[PDB]
Amino acid sequence: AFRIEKDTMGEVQVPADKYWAAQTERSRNNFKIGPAASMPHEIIEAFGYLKKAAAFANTDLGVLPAEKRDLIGQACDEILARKLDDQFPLVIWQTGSGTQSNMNLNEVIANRAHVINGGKLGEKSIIHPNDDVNKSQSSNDTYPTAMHIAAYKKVVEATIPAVERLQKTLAAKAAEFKDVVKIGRTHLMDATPLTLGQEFSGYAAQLSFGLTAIKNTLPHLRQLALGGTAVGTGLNTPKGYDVKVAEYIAKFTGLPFITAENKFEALATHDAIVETHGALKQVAMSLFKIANDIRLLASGPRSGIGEILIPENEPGCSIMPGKVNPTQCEAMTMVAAQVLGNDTTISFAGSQGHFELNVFKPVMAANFLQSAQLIADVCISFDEHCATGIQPNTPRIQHLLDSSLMLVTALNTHIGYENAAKIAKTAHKNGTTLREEAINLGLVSAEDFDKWVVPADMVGSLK
Amino acid sequence: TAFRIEKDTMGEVQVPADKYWAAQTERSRNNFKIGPAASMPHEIIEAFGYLKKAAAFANTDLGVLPAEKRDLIGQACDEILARKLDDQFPLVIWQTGSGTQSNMNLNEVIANRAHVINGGKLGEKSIIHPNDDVNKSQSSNDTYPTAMHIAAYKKVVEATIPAVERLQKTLAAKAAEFKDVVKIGRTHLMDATPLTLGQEFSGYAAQLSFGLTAIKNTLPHLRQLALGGTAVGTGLNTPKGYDVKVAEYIAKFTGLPFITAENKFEALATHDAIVETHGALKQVAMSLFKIANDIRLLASGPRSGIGEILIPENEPGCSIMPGKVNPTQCEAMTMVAAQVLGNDTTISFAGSQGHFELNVFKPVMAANFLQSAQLIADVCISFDEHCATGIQPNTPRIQHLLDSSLMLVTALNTHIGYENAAKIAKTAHKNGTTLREEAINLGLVSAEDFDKWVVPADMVGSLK
Amino acid sequence: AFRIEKDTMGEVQVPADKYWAAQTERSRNNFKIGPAASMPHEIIEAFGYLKKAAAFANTDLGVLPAEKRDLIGQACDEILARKLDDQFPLVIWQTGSGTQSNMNLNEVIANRAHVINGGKLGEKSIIHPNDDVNKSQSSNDTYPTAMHIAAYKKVVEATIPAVERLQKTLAAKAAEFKDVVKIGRTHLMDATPLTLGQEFSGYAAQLSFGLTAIKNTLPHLRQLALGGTAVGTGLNTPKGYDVKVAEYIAKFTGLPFITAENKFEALATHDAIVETHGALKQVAMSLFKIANDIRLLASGPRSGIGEILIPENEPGCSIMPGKVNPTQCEAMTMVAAQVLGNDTTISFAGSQGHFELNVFKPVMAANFLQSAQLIADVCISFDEHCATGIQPNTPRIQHLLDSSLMLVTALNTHIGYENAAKIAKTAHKNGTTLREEAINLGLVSAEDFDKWVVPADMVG
Amino acid sequence: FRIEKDTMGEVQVPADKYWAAQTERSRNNFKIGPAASMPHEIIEAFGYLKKAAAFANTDLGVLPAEKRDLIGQACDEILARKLDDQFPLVIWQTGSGTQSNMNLNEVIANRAHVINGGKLGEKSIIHPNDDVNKSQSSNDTYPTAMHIAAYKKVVEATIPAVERLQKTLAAKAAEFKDVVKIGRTHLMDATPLTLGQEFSGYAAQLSFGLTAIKNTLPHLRQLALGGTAVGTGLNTPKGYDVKVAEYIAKFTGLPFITAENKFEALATHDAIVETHGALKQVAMSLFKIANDIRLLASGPRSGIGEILIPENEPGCSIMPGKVNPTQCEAMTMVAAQVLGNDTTISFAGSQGHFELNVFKPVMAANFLQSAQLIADVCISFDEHCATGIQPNTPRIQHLLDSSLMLVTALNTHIGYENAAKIAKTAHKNGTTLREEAINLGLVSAEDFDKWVVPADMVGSL
Ligand SMILES: O=C(O)/C=C/C(=O)O
Ligand SMILES: O=C(O)/C=C/C(=O)O
Ligand SMILES: O=C(O)/C=C/C(=O)O
Ligand SMILES: O=C(O)/C=C/C(=O)O
Repeated sequence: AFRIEKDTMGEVQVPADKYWAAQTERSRNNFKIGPAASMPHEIIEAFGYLKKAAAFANTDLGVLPAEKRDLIGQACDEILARKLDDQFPLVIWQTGSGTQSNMNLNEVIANRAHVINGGKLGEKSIIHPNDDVNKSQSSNDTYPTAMHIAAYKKVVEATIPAVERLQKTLAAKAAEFKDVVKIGRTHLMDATPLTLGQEFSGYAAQLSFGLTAIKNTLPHLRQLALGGTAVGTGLNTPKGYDVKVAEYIAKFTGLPFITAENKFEALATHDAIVETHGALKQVAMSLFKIANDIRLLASGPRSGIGEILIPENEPGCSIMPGKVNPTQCEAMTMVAAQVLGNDTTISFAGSQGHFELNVFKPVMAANFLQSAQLIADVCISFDEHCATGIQPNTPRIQHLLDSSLMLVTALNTHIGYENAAKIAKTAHKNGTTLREEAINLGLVSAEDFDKWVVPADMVGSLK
Repeated sequence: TAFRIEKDTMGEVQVPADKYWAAQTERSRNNFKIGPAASMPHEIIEAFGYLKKAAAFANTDLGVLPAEKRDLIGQACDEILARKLDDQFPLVIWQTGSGTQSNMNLNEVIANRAHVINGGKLGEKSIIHPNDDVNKSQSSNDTYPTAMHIAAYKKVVEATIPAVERLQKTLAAKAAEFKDVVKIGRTHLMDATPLTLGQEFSGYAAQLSFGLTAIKNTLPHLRQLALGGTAVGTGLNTPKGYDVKVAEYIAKFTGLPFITAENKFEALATHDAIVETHGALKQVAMSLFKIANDIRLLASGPRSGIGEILIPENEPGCSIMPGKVNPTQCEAMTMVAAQVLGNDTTISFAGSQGHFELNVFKPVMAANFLQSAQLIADVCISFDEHCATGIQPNTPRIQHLLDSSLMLVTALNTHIGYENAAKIAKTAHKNGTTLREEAINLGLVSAEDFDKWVVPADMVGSLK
Repeated sequence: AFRIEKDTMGEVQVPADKYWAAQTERSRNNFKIGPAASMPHEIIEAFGYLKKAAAFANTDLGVLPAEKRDLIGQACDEILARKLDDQFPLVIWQTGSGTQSNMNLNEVIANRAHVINGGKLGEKSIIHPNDDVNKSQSSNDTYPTAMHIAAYKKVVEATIPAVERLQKTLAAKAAEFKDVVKIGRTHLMDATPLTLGQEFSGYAAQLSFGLTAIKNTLPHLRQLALGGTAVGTGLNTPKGYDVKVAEYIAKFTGLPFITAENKFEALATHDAIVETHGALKQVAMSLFKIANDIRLLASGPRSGIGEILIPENEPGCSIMPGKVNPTQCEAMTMVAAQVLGNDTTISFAGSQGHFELNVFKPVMAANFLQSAQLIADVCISFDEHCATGIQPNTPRIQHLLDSSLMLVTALNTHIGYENAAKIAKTAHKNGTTLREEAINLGLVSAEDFDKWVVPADMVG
Repeated sequence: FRIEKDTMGEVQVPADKYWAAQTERSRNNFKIGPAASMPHEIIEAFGYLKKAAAFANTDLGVLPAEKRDLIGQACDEILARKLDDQFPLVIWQTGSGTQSNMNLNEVIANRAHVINGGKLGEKSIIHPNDDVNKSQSSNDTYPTAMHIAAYKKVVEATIPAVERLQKTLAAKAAEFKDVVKIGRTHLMDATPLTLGQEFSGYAAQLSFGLTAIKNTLPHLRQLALGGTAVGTGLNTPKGYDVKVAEYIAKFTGLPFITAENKFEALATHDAIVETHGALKQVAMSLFKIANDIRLLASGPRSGIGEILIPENEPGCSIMPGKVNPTQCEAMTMVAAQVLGNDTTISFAGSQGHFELNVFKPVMAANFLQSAQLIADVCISFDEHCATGIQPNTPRIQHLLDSSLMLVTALNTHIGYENAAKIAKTAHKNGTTLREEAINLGLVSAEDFDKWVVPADMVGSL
């Protein structure tokens, strides 16, 4: 069942029930690319905030009647309350400006305003999509505004807290394991001792510098395009609109948005998405390493390293009965893989602006949100279902520590490099302990080796 | 909201009473809340349906599974292939790197659904055991990569290759249709020498021809199925010849020419075949990005750009600039190509990351591969129907830009030398005059020789 | 032609005239990968700084005799003054830790120290390559200290000043072209007016945001691993070594280096290299865009955009006589493409640390240093040879501005979107003017059109 | 300095150099990266194609035999490396590589003049544009240099280096076919396979990667030469395109042909994207294999240590006597480079405009570096690690008998849930599989000893 709606290109059959109009319907038919309604919901939600702020600012500045403001603001409250999700059917792989998603907000708000006000769907709306819902605005400033609201909100409300959660667990464990002495590995080969705390303190540190990197990118992402309209000059905006509309969005979201300092930079680039995604990708590579270590540390339990015990959450294996796997770690390394390709896509798209407009906005949008959501979700899962339950395998730690021929490094400042090297290669060649060959080569007394080669004394400076 | 108690080897689990999945699926659903729910691509669940039926038929032919049990497994698999059990697969991509949780989802749903088919009550342990019967002779470690290769191969020969062929042939037809339209070439974006619009479009059609061969070259590796490798590649716990027998049944049920992998260790420890065929997809993506980007430069304007071609005007371009029309079909294609490039970074990185007997990045690789295959398919169809089939020359515009170009003076090279031909062009440039005036004014060429040697239509081929 | 040197593995035939020893020679023969001596000179230089620092630190802490500090320092002063460049033949593609280059420094300092003291090359050195030159150090903490010193020095002495010089030319051009009204383009299609000034003001702002993104990463990049030794613990360092040695690096380099907060993160990762390189790659994607716009605006001169004129530095074409190309633009887009792939390499390698050490140190070092370098060089080349010489093509600009149908956008707040659309659509189909069709459709008086459709008035 | 002149005016050129005005402008105007970074491999390919051009130009009646011989001699001098200091131009030049095309054109013509008994500082008897560049553009020559140089390096260095490693890994799959070890999945103890079988996997990887590379050669052997300015072959004699490709096959000993479509051949580097894709597939495979061999080799006493590898140098300046899998690191580092090289190449591949892709030098440099590094580290790794790999036999047997997942052998006897009871109880009690199978009475001692045999677990029932 259809009704005819009209745009400046003529007549379009629109599903009779649906609040969208001609432009939303053409796009839904002209971009049959991947799954329906793939435009992020976070982008639509952002549009809810800024269309409502546009309306509010336009009335304060004398270009929209209060009557129309309130109908727009109520239809935006419905979008925000998730009452109209079945009214946003457009894909990511549309016009690169996101014009069709902007007109989807505009047509849905106008037709929904009309029915709120007592009219029939398919009657000329009391609210015009272009002249009223879109007054003072372009797809070219509204879509980048939706991008930064969705991006800033997800990064500060989901991603930073989730990464902070895992950072504090990792720092907690580092503290909890400060007196567990273990064997280091460089190049995967037996090395000198460090505490399990020291190992985890490295991991805690990785996310601390990553959190700082992400925070450093927020001043740029807080800047909103809204007011630059078609090309950044703010043609067709009342004076004060850029500052005023950013105060509404700031009031409505609770987040410290400001108007962009250079609206030509804010339309022709998404350098801010590149900037913040770069830092997300810094954290994804640190996360990869941490997850990879932890499965290596848990490997076995009998014929691997097996120096830690991780929580056992599920049957690991359909054929190998009673096998248990570090499945939280695999989740986290696969998210990290995804984030790095997301960064290729964003970097590539960011370089591809032409003149006044970057037209890679949706794909930049979709990839940034997916990275920020997946980092958030996997740090919560990995913290809950792995990191918090990590315990030492004490006897395994103690065996692999004691077997290291490279405890011989404690001897370096006492007998010199070459004499230390003779002891280790003699023990290796002969199949004996350091302590035997140190004594039998006449290079160290039994009491000096017992005093010097003490792993608990090899996890700090001399004294 | 109602519950029953299922058990696995780790303990009891509350499972939604109405659902056909069991304890392990319910564990995964609650333990891997990462991204949207049910993100594991339907093409993989579709592929598992094919391979699980084949497994049961193979196991029955080699006398290790009773026929009655093969029948019940086949009917539940058939209901998965007919899309009647889509609500019974809620597990995400970002699960165990092996896909063990999705393999158990299939096993559990086939077991319980089979139980109910036969007259049993959901909640009861099934006449068909999830591990000992549905999973007989199999591992997550050979089934998941078998599902990846079935889904990958099917999507490439049924969607992707057909779509790219469709667009290639349109660009070939437009090459033939525009063979006599002479236009100006551009190199480094500056005015150059003549070629036909048809020659320009022949570039585009040839790029997709070399694309189609590059992808087809990758199918030999992709048709190969890990099924029978089991846990580590050795085929532990398989009947003699199960590996070949199950590949025959997967080939028989899909209609596609699948074969058992030459080396099950390569088939479990790597997804080199997925890296291989994605690489070809990314080559096609890079070509398509270029063709699309050419078409928007060629149509740009309509007045203050190049504007040498007219494209179909599909929709209002702009909410604030009234009557603007944009190259939206070109923008969708360039945006997909950018996606396919990240996909390739992701797949190549995961592909390097296998350990000993198993690569545990299988879902991320599968998910990225299928998105690439599917988007390339859809955007090529969208672009063929809504842009390429409708492209026509702006003939007045083309002639103006062709007749303007100072580098028609290149045609003088063989007659008067580079150095004299350059004087003509620097003079005609300084003076705002034509090449012919300054070639005659400077006395470097007669009227008769200029007219003889400087024919745009002759400059589209070898010396005549 | 060869003399005998030994390591803990046995005897090696070393070229008799060279200052290196058994380990360098082994490395030279066993890693025949890429062009000879690929380890970047900046890593060697950084090493020159930190080996001197270590020696000076070791003496103030009473574990190295002053006579041996003096010898080691003189050898290091010779490295720093590029006297010893033919004593370093090892490749990037060696051990993942850079152990072999560490020992290259150790052996050449030790041997050079011997000869400075009055001995002869081939005699046992008065200075030990492990016990003295490498006292209190690992390859594990030295080679990251080398990377950070080289990477910091390059970014603050080369990359940032190059990028700052281009930013300022771009900003001068924004003020220079402040009243030059041109047509906007969105989707490559004719749009509404902005000044050439404003357009360049977007460029200047891009590089202002990039400079901020790079500097934000400098606090992490100035942290030095030196003192972590083998695994991060500072095994076999005197107390306060980590902090005394960073101060000497800082004093000798004149750069704000500090001992790392966490030595296990300093050894097990190169997250500082990933952070900073991410910022270099942001700037790189900004420069691509800017360079691609300038070529698009200069395109033609008769069959393109033609809105700017760029310096003409050279014949552009061996067959098309008199043709001239925007060749600086091309160099800058090619660098940008390099830096994106350098970023894939650094990110990927950055993820592949095991336990207490990332053993990708040189591949991360060489990609990093190339990006900092190529971005500094191309920013200087593009500034000198293109950006400072850009001029408007004013006749062409004006032609292209007054042709634009989307000047009609100016009618929106007066006659609405649908009426403005009917004027632009009608003008486009009939090949007539906006003004003509405004009047033919009865929608705007000729007076109102000429008051309302003013390009100079559409620019904010 | 001497004065040389181009169509733009006078240039002071180093008085002794065979290069001229345009080479000298490039040298001064693109001070980007280290000096003379244009790969020598491109210069060599230029020497082959400039000579083949002269040769074809003479047969087709449009260049005098005298001028052919002077260009051929200069070209043979470039080919044999007598003129490497006559090529001072960087990668980071004009994206067409015109300036390097004009470097070849200026050096051939000045060097031809001195052979013919002229002096540097006279116009050459041989015009760099009209004679050495006759029937040519940078637009077709540079992509011809690229393909010749790419194809040559791949078939003469990369493929043989990869096939040599492939051969060793195959020979090790035989050497070790009867050495039973424990497999790991998820880094966790699994079921047996032979160390032969595991190396069979590594051999299979490089076979597939080499096939993938060889599949891309039919594209890469196609030469742009004859397209000239925009792909039309403006100013080429009829047949020039086929005849010059014949001359190039003959000089090189490789089967080059003229490209089927000169527009594809100028406006794209799709053949580089194609072939480098397959280099990249091989590098990710090599990454996995190098990574496996350091994990298997790890220890000696506190890691896996299931293989011994050749000990080629002291591992560590502070950890005395330590020995590292240094060959594995070089290979994994090379692999990291090839991945990022593939990003650069793919980016540049997308960025052609109208009739010409002007990303040519950066595509070329990145391709040739991947092909050279894959070749160098594959020979180094085969010679200094792969050939000398041996099983650590006592260690293999300890780690094999330790795995609780030998219990898998009991699936088809007692079924999934009973097998898991034994492994879980064993894991819980810190006891042995045998102990607990027997202890719970799910298997007799006699049946267990017959049923749980690692050597019987590396094949089908
Ligand atoms: O939709 C807009 O507001 C703008 C579109 C464009 O610049 O084409
Ligand atoms: O689910 C499986 O069959 C295998 C899992 C594993 O190797 O751990
Ligand atoms: O060269 C070093 O000091 C350390 C090397 C290693 O960990 O093996
Ligand atoms: O150098 C050439 O032959 C071509 C250059 C160009 O097309 O501009």
